[PDB]
Amino acid sequence: SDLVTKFESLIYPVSFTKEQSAQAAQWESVLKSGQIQPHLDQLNLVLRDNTFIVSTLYPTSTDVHVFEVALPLIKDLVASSKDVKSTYTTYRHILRWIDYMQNLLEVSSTDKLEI
Repeated sequence: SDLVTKFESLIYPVSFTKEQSAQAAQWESVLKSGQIQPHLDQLNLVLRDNTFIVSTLYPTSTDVHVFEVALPLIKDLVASSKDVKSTYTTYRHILRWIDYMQNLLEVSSTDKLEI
């Protein structure tokens, strides 16, 4: 009970690399500084070639944390978009991952995005 909360407060899969670790820290830093928007293009390029943000076989808390910020942001960019198709084309790989993550996390009708 005490043990468990302590356990789950411990350290990331054991095959996690130094690079995966640094990239998780880096995204957490962009989240903390509120710079996800100027990092969207990069997020999109990462997801082009990687199923999940830090190249895992399952989503990590890094996926979840970035998603919380990126979902309403992308929803907003579509809303404000001068041409929606151009917007969809510009963030294809984020949209793919948004579709995955919002289903995984059983997201609300009304906060969910189209697709």
